[PDB]
Amino acid sequence: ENYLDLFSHKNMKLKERVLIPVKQYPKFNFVGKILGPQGNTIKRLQEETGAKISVLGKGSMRDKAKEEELRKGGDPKYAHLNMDLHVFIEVFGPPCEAYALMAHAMCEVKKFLVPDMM
Amino acid sequence: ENYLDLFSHKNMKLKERVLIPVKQYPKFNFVGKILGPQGNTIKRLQEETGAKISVLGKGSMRDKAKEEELRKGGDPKYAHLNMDLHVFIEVFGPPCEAYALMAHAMCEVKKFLVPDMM
Repeated sequence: ENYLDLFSHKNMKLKERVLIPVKQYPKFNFVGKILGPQGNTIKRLQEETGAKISVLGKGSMRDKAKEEELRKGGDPKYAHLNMDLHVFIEVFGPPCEAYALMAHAMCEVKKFLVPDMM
Repeated sequence: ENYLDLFSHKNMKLKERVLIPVKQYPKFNFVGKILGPQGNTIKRLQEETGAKISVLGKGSMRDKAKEEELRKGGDPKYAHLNMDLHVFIEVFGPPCEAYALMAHAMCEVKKFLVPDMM
C-alpha cells in the first residue's frame, strides 16, 4: 500500500530533481563540468553510480538558439526546457539496492553542485 | 517545490514502512531478533545507522494481552497496533546525508528481514 514489501516482484523507483545552484554561483559553468567533453563525465558518472542522470531545464544545452527553437516547436519531449536548470536522478531496484544507488548518485552530484566544498 | 535545493535551510525527511515478512517466515521470531535483549539490538542498530527505527503493528510488543488492552483504550499513540507488523525507518538531513542514512538503515534492516539470505 504505502508499505514496502521486500518480496514484492516490482522494483521501486526513486526520482529527484536537484536544482543546479546558479543563484549561489552565477558565473560557474555547471553544465559544461557535469556533461564533460562529448558527455563523457556524465556517461562515467552514470556508469559509476548506476543511476540515470540528466541535465534538464533552461541552459541545459548551452545553445540559447537551439533551445529556443526546440521549445517553440511545441514537441513534448523538450517541455523541460522551461523549468529551472536541474539535475534529474532516477534509480530503480529493490528497496535496499535503490536507496543505495540514489545515495551514491546524490553524493556524487553534490560534489558537482557545491564546487567549493571542503 | 518538487525540487531539492541543496542550499535550502530545511532538512529533508525520508520515511519507509517495511513489512516484516511473517508470510514467508511463519515461525521465525523477527520481533525478538530485531529488538534484542532489553532492546539493545535496535538501540545499537539505530546508533550504527543514524536512523530512527521502530517495530510497529500487531505483534510488535509480543504480549497479545497488553497489545489488546492498549488498542481497546483508544489512545491515539497506540493506533499503530492495528497495522501489519512492520519496521518504520525515519531519517532527516540534507539530501546527500538523508539518502545515505536511509540506504544504510534499509540495508541493515534487510539483513534482519531476510534471515536466510546468502
